[PDB]
Amino acid sequence: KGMTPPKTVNFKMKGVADAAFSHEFHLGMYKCNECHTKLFAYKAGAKRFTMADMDKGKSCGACHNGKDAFSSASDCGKCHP
Ligand code: HEC
Ligand code: HEC
Ligand code: HEC
Repeated sequence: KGMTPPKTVNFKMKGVADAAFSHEFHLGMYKCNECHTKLFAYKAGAKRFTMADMDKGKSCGACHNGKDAFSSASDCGKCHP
């Protein structure tokens, strides 16, 4: 609650399995300001992005571009368990 990062943030959607983001994992390499507010709001579901947006470097795609981290264009299961 509040400004505390949830261990896991879920993204609901139809068709594909919901996506999941782990603060626990990412906090092992990044500080809050490396993602907030430039990439994400300090509020879940405030702004929704698509896989296409990620392909353009937005949302998860800002890092999951095949160079900084595994591409968001593949490995669907990694983020949609
Ligand atoms: C990028 C790798 C992140 C880092 C580093 C941190 N956060 Fe985060 N946070 C991130 C995402 C992808 C999301 C989900 C956004 C969405 O569209 O749903 C979040 C969300 C939060 C929230 C809101 C949670 C909620 O409303 O239930 C908070 C309060 C939050 N994050 C806090 C936070 C803090 C304080 C961090 C440093 C310890 C931190 N996050 C790092 C991505 C990333
Ligand atoms: C983590 C780096 C991801 C990978 C790899 C894939 N997806 Fe994803 N997807 C992810 C998130 C966090 C979200 C929600 C973002 C938000 O702000 O709501 C999504 C969303 C989708 C959606 C809905 C939007 C759209 O593009 O139509 C679908 C249908 C979806 N994702 C499918 C999908 C498939 C099939 C993937 C492999 C080719 C894939 N995603 C990978 C995070 C990540
Ligand atoms: C850069 C600031 C990142 C943002 C924004 C997001 N992720 Fe990430 N993620 C990043 C790195 C450098 C790594 C490690 C290297 C690699 O390629 O794996 C990761 C890893 C993940 C993982 C796997 C975790 C594990 O158990 O090994 C997942 C499933 C993942 N990232 C998902 C994810 C989603 C859904 C994001 C958008 C909401 C997201 N990441 C943003 C760097 C960054």
